[PDB]
Amino acid sequence: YDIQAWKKQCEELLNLIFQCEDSEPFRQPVDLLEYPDYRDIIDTPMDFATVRETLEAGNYESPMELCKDVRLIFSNSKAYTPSKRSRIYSMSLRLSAFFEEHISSVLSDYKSALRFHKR
Ligand SMILES: Cc1ccc(C(=O)N2CCN(C(=O)NCC(F)(F)F)CC2)o1
Repeated sequence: YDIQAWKKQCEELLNLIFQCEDSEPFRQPVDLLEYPDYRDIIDTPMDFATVRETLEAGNYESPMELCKDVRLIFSNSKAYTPSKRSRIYSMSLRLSAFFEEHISSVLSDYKSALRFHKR
């Protein structure tokens, strides 16, 4: 019933994500010299360094907000990919599975803790 615990739980999950080779393409912004069409296709860039910085700044109120930005990383990769069998998109799908597997308890515990707080 700790309604602050999500933040360190998210910090540790981001640490795991940064250790994971599959996160390489998603740790920083897209160079438009390398992908000149990227911002034609993608209105709202997002990367794991921006998510970590937002968390560390104290600019997420809940793990739901963090989860929305992480999911945007993945939806951006799905929108940008030229193919469902693109290397970087395939990395996104494995990393998304890993993230969803690990964030589910963080969201459950937060929402339970907040229901207890308001009981
Ligand atoms: C070919 C394909 C399919 C899907 C994606 C994709 O999701 N992108 C574009 C490449 N990208 C970076 O260029 N990331 C920056 C750095 F420094 F890590 F390279 C990550 C986002 O790209």
